[PDB]
Amino acid sequence: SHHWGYGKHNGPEHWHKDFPIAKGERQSPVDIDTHTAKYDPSLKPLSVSYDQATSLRILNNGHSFQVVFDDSQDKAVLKGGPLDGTYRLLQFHFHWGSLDGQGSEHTVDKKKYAAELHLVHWNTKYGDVGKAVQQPDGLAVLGIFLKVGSAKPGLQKVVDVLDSIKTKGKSADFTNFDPRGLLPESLDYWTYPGSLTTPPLAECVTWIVLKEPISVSSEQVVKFRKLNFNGEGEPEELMVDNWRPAQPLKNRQIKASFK
Ligand SMILES: [Zn+2]
Repeated sequence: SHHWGYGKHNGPEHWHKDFPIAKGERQSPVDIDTHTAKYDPSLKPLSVSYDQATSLRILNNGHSFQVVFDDSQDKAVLKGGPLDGTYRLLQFHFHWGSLDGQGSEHTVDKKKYAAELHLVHWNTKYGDVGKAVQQPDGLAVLGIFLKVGSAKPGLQKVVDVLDSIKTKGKSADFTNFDPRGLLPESLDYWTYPGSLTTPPLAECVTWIVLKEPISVSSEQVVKFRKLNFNGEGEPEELMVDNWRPAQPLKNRQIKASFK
């Protein structure tokens, strides 16, 4: 135990000691009970504007890998849906399992998906992400489920560089990556107020979870599972099962954009 992770001695059941908000009133992820979520005709269609996105780097950050974007202008922005104002894309990352029957953070009628993609955006009215994480409407995370079947062609560029970032601290140039290639057809979604799913567990996120999963191939997710939690020179621990389980809903309402 010590610095946080996903292991027996430092995983999700330990996080509350360093981050007491772990037991807070609006923690994430949650189970999405599809029959209880209420269709809200007042919600808007989600506006996902990624045409001008500028990817920078790909990084193994010890807990996942992330692709980072230039967020110094309104290039790649999320608006509409449940959101007021404009949210800039900062990065995306994934959570995944050791086997295909677990890996997602959100669940749908208790179903776990093989993985979950998070595209993290911050509200421009707070000026920078560090300020945004201190606000209840600071961040919008677009969550997308992954199931195993056919390959996702738009993911392959990511998959093919993972061998260059095997261990914690490694990064690589990752320019000209188009995150539109990671999106499903439909933008139908569920939304609720929640939190970051990792330390610091800040209660600053409007969650937007797409109903339609993307399909990835077994070869694609196998390459995720070859990443290491450990740094180079340390005992090899596969980066798998880097997901937080569902947390209590606590009288929050999950709303559906669709009937
Ligand atoms: Zn995440």
